[PDB]
Amino acid sequence: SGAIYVGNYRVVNRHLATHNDWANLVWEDSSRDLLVSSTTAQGCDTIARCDCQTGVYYCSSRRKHYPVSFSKPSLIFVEASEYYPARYQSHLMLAVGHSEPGDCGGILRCQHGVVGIVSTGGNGLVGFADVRDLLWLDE
Ligand SMILES: NC(=O)[C@H]1CCCN(C(=O)Nc2cccc3c2SCCC3)C1
Ligand SMILES: [Zn+2]
Repeated sequence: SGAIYVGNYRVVNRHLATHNDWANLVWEDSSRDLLVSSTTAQGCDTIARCDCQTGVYYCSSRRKHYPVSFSKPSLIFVEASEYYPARYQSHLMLAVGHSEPGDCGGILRCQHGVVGIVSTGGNGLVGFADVRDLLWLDE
């Protein structure tokens, strides 16, 4: 679990969105596993606007942060799960690192701010949904 809180927005994994997220929906994209909802409070985070390929992410299944080298946002095949049919997920970045199903929502950050959130994983890999191209989150 986890979310990004920026301005009057809450960014979460679309497959983990609550009834309240859907009732206050701003934007969602099943191909990116992202959903953004509106909030009444201002929130704590800032978004990176950069091309970093190294950063640090929070891994809830180890209660620890780990440094990672990650690929550029791209279209990657993701096997069927209880949440989605087999499909290509877009704007996804892979890295070698530990992750388990409940780790989705963990934040990836570089020196410039929040880069994205944990969205996929398995066998010593961890996939992050990029948020750096969503320029409207800052206004
Ligand atoms: N973005 C998606 O389509 C996700 C939706 C939730 C289920 N999917 C996962 O990749 N879950 C997951 C996360 C982290 C680690 C492991 C897993 S499943 C296998 C064991 C490792 C696909
Ligand atoms: Zn950066």
